[PDB]
Amino acid sequence: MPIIEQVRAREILDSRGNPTVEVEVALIDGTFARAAVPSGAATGEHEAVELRDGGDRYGGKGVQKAVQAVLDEIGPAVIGLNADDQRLVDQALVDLDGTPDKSRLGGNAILGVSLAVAKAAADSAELPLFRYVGGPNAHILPVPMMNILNGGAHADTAVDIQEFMVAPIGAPSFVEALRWGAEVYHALKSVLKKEGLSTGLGDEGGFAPDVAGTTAALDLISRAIESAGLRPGADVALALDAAATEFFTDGTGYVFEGTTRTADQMTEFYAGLLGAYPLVSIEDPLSEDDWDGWAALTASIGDRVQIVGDDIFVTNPERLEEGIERGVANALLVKVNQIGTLTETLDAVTLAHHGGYRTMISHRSGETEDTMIADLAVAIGSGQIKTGAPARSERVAKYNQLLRIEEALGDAARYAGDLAFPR
Amino acid sequence: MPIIEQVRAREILDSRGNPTVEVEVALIDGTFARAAVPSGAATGEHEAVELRDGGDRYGGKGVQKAVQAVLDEIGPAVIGLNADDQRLVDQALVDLDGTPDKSRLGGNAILGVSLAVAKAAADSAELPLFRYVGGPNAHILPVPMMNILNGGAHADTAVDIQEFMVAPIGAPSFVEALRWGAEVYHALKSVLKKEGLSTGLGDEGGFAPDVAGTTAALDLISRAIESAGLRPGADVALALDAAATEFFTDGTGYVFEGTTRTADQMTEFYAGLLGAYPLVSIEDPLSEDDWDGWAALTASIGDRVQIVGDDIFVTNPERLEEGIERGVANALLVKVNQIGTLTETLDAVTLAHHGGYRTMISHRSGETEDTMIADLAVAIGSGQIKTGAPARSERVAKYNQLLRIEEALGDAARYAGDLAFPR
Amino acid sequence: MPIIEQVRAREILDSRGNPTVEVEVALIDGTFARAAVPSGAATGEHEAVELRDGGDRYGGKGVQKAVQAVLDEIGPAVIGLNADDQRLVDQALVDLDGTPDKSRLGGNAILGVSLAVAKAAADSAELPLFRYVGGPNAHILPVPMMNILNGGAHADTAVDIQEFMVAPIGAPSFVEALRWGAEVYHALKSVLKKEGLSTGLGDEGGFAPDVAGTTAALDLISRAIESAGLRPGADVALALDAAATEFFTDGTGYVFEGTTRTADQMTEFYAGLLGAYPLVSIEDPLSEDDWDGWAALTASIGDRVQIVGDDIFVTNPERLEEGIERGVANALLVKVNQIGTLTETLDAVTLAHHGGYRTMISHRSGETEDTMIADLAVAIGSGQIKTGAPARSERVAKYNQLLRIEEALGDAARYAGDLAFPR
Amino acid sequence: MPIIEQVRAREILDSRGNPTVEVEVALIDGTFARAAVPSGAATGEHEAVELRDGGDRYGGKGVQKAVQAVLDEIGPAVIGLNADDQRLVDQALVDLDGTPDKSRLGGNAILGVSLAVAKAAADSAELPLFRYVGGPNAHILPVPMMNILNGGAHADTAVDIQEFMVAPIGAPSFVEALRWGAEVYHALKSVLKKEGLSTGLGDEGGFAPDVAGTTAALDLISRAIESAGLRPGADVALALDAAATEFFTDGTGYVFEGTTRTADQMTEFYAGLLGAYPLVSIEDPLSEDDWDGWAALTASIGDRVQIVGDDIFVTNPERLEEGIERGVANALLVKVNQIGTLTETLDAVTLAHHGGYRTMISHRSGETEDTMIADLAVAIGSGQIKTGAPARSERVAKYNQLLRIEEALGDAARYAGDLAFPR
Ligand SMILES: O=C(O)[C@@H](CO)OP(=O)(O)O
Ligand SMILES: O=C(O)[C@@H](CO)OP(=O)(O)O
Ligand SMILES: O=C(O)[C@@H](CO)OP(=O)(O)O
Ligand SMILES: O=C(O)[C@@H](CO)OP(=O)(O)O
Ligand SMILES: [Mg+2]
Ligand SMILES: [Mg+2]
Ligand SMILES: [Mg+2]
Ligand SMILES: [Mg+2]
Repeated sequence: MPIIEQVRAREILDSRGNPTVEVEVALIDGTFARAAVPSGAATGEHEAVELRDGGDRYGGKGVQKAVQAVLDEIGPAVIGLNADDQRLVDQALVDLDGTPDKSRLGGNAILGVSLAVAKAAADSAELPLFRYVGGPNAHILPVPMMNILNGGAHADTAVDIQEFMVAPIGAPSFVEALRWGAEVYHALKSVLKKEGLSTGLGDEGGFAPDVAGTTAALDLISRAIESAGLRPGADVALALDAAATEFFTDGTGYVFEGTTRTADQMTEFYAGLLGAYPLVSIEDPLSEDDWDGWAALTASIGDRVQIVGDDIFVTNPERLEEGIERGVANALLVKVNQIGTLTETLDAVTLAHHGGYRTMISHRSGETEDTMIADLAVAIGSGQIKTGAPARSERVAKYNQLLRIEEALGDAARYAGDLAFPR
Repeated sequence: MPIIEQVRAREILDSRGNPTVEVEVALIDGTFARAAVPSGAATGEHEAVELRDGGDRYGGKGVQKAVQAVLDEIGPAVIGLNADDQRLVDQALVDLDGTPDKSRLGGNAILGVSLAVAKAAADSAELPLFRYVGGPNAHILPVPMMNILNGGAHADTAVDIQEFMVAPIGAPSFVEALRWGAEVYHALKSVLKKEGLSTGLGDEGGFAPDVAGTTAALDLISRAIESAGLRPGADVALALDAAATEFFTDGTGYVFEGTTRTADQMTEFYAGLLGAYPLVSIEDPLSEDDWDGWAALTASIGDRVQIVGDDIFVTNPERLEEGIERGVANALLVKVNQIGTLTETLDAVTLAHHGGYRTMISHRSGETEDTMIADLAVAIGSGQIKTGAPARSERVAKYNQLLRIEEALGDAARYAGDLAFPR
Repeated sequence: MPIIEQVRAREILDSRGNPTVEVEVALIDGTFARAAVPSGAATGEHEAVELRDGGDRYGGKGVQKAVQAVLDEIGPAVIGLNADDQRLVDQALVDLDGTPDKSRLGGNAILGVSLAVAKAAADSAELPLFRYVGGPNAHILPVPMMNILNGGAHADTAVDIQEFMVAPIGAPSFVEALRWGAEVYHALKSVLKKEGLSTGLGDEGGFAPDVAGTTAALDLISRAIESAGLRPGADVALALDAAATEFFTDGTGYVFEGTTRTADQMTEFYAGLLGAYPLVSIEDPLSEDDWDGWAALTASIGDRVQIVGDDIFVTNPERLEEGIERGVANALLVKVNQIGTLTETLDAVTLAHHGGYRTMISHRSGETEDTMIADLAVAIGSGQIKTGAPARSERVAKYNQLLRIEEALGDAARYAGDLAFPR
Repeated sequence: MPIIEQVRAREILDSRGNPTVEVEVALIDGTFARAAVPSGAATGEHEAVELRDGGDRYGGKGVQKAVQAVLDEIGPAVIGLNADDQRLVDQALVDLDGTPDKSRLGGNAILGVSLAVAKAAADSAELPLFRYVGGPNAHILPVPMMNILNGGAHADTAVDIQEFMVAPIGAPSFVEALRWGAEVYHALKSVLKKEGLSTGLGDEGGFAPDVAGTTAALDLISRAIESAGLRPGADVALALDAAATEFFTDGTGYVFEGTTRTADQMTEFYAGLLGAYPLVSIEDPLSEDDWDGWAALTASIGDRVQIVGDDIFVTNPERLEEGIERGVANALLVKVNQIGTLTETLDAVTLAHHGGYRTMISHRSGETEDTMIADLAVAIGSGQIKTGAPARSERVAKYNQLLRIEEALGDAARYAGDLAFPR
């Protein structure tokens, strides 16, 4: 039987070189699964507490504290439970911690176990992770949202918008879809060389040049698309993570490209681009708690584009429900480590999906070699994934895993294609 | 490995005493699963072709024809395939048949194999059917929609509306929820005795008295609710399957309670009841192809009540998509045998769920001892099921299986309760 | 038994976003191993032929050609052989190709199989890859040579020397050793910020600022070491890959920092630094075929520093033997993909090790999520590894795997420390 | 799993008829391995303490004392440990003893367990001992150094030099190599008969005639080579173990063939022979602690011949390191029982091999039916073995095991041939 028999945990380095939690689970039937926990550069206020060691080591960013929680407290608590009772294991961890924000054991320890338990469950079931999580109907390969020009907090550059990504919605398959993104990325490299701009990479592996403004970046991407013999829009669409939390002052407003601006001021600018450019998606265009601004933007342009809530929802059913009720955004960015457990994440997906909202499975600035979200994207049938550029193997590894799932699925597999966005 | 090794099929009797298809699947690892196929009394035009033998036997309702298709054609075609590649097995069956409406091998043969393969997959995975189909997050026990007064085609009575059902939305758990329905049903029995009306059962095990009109029935149910020491609405809500296809004349209109009436005429009457009674759901209030009428009813009262499409969608993504586009209804009645495969069914659920529509897993007038839909309701997290009265074990068996799933889930389990209907 | 039963191969993306070969091997005992093949940005002339597709796809850098070789030719050839007869499998592949430079099937296909077969062997033996390859005595954790400032071909910058790396020789353990490098890297980030220089990353995840000269870079690294509260030399030493092939003109000489210079000219400059800075290692200081220059440099400063042959030996026993005979260099850079097989690599290690030469296991500019070389470094007991910065998970993943091996080894484990370099 | 479950030990007779330690190890997975411990006639001062019983039995040479140590102390200490964690098991034994020279439990008990554990590890891994110890690259069959004329302490004759051996360096394979030695040995038998000299065997199974001097012996061997239709040098080379410890007086000098002589006196004589005869190797030409003499001999003739350290290094990394530093000898004679553990032995090999020194795996005057060193020679890829004459099955058994390894390896196998000695 798949009965949890051993829970070990160790400290490893994420893609930025910062420590994080890796968890290992053994079942009485000799199953061995391993899950590693990502970390965002700038984390939203309402995220689950990341338990850091503090002090001298790794500039206080150590997670030995979180590792001992797993060995000392969680292991003893879940050992004896059944690995395929995810909700019961997840509820035990949540109850063991006993805090709203998972501040006792840490979301990074809690999730470490949540994910490792899920992988062990699927190995023991002799099912690939996407098939076990999403059932036998898991088959929709997602549109890669590939962040090829990096700004905001993932770059030490003076670019305001955090992510500029390409969406090969026109591709007939994932294998072609991934080729297109790759081929556009390499094109952009040459474009940036031609214009004498920087090709040093940011955190998610996009190029980090000191472009003048938002227009200028999108123009360079469009060039790159065309240079790669693809048509902007129909073949390859555009997307943003504005991340307007990281350039919003509590109460005051948004300090954005010279002029400190209102949500309505901003809302006009975003509408402008929908005109100029082939944008299918805009994420965190306004601040985490600027609830008024989002409703107006959503009311204004929601018919015309996909609006993705990241820091406003922090993958939280509580925050998401308020959103749905107030008609804030049409899509949820899904980040396991924001909420802290797999079941809390899927509850969030389920709420969004039942509320007619789309979902986009997301990585963090600090990723590991873990490919968990690759399977999660297909399992939940989101048809959209944001796991960074076609550069840096903490991003690429997910795309490689998506290739494998597509292979495994054979004729069963369908690429979400342009069906991901009605508008 | 879970590789299909043997496919046998035989003819059995459904709950009406009519033959139907039962399928058995063996995997190379010695897994043995069995699935039986239901049949509706009056089937919608756009349903999958049920392959009947014709001739003298069982008044032409034999399925020996369909049984040989399984032995002779399907067995040889799927043997060697992997049981947990549901979509690949389902696609092979669909391609082998090679017709739009599954008229070659018959939906009843095709589905027989589709479901048996799915059950074998789950046994081999050592997972309960709901866990394998819906993943580890399957936990939402559905609200039983219990049809305790039978009219229309399930009764040889002069009652116009086909189904009158009770919805114990107020119950804290499924185990209590099922008790309430049972206790209300037995109360209604005594009420009908008191009023000297009939307690002979219809097809779905509801009482089939010759009540004057629609009002009169709902009044008797309300009595019964109150007599059982429960509060109508808050504890126990009301629901209908109008089945207005079975009393609509192509082009003319709806011959309903004396007066042949327009969709707008009808629409006024339905709105009337929402006022008089605590209705959470109304199903097939207008005809299968009366596309104009549904839009007006949906526009009119859709804010005020759940509108369920049965014969208008026949569990067909094609028909459902047109509905969503034309804003026809807010919920899909899910019937595996209308569409013909498990994967086609789940595609339909997925379309509805992504379009912000609710889903209600449904039985047929002709049911078997099969409890498949009990698991399917929890797997898809619909939170609503219509599997008939708390009488006749072709209905009860599903409720017994729902009790078992609730047990298995323990603290994980949550009863959909009043969360199934916002309004 | 561990008898090769299935060989599958697919095309994936390396860390630059370029396609490469991934191979999967199944044994009759149901073992499943996967190995992925790296690729260097600028490859030495004498490396094994990388079989590229050419044409439009991935700017001609596709490897579908190589994938079919595996499926069509290699699979049929090795299936039936014993996975733990590495030399026999490797010899079969070499003979099947039948060319000096592996130009028929491609080193990238050949090696794909060589490595996958080795991993399957170790799984079947129930041994970690390092234990199976290096026997029960494999225990020496290597000194991480961490390339934290990137120039040459891994950067679109005007820096002449390709790699600037830090060597935490003073650390008591790998776990501390990796912390030091990480902590120094993050320090350098802050230093570069302070000096207003670029922190956009190069191919191996080092910072790619447009530093004036070689001195200036080494000075910034030393700052960073000191800023991290470690002592340059005793705690953290310095190392270079000059990669003088990529700035040498056939017959003419080396175009290096303004002045086109002789091997003797260069040799004086390198000796200068040994004075100024705490350098333990200098790699490819002169050109691949500049055999005369290396002897003089080796004669001149070989007593004073470790000289590492990369492109001069291309992991080739043939090239290495000439070197040993002519007393060219004191160390071999080991790259599996230069030579094409695991056994050819180990022959090369064995020649070097028996000739009193040290060995440094190396990655490529294009790496995958594969951690194979992490195990290989410990198995061969080199005590030195170059797998890039503590940034980008195609580098970090190896360091994470080295942490795991150190854990597994417990008290058995010894960190090579300052014992890696006598001088 | 390969977890040590039982350690039994018993007293057996070596090839001289003296008791020694035999150890048996059982793993929880029902693996059964047996290792027997050799003993040298005259042991170097710096060897590990051989724990002898003393008293009446076997003239005090009993090892019941050592057997009880295994049963009473070591068994309980290592039971529960993992057999393939050699270094951890070896370190436990070393720590349990807790003395520099293994004088508490005895090297003969300690090693008994060290070797038995290693064999059990390899059985459980389902790998031949050479493959498990040396990894998949173990393939180099060693040159047999066959001691066919015995003097010194292995003979009750008046011959000064201890070993006169033949080296079939010219052979194309081990199977031919062993034939040549055998055929030369039988030839020497006939030569000795012709000259009316003795053919009674010494301890290692070489002929023990009372030859006049060192020249006279080498002349008889050369005759024998030629009589066997092989060419001295190119086909069959010559080698000595001078064993100058057993004819050196502390402080005074070496009493050798009439004249008590200086290290420089001796050094001239050895140089003389290199001229007269085809010698590839000379072992313990000077005394164990005569550190000055070895440096001069090594400086003098080290370019011209292989110098093997036996009693000077006693297979001790400590003693070997001093040697390497002082440039004493170019090769290490490897004897497991001198150092006391397999891991301490391999550390010694590793030091020598990384210092550019060759290694020769050696037996003892007192050998058992054990063939362990046959595998060890191939695992460490020494390409040289000294396991005595082609007579007496305590020698021959090793050659028979080398034949089997060569068979197993097939085309993988390479005979070290004349590649063992550059000079
Ligand atoms: O803004 C976001 O969506 C994420 C990137 O996936 O940012 P961070 O990981 O820094 O929280
Ligand atoms: O109208 C319906 O929903 C069904 C009852 O489940 O009717 P029939 O089975 O007769 O098609
Ligand atoms: O020069 C080197 O050693 C390598 C980096 O490991 O370079 P490339 O991978 O580009 O050949
Ligand atoms: O001198 C030696 O090398 C050995 C023989 O292998 O001698 P003894 O076994 O007597 O120590
Ligand atoms: Mg954001
Ligand atoms: Mg109906
Ligand atoms: Mg180089
Ligand atoms: Mg000796």
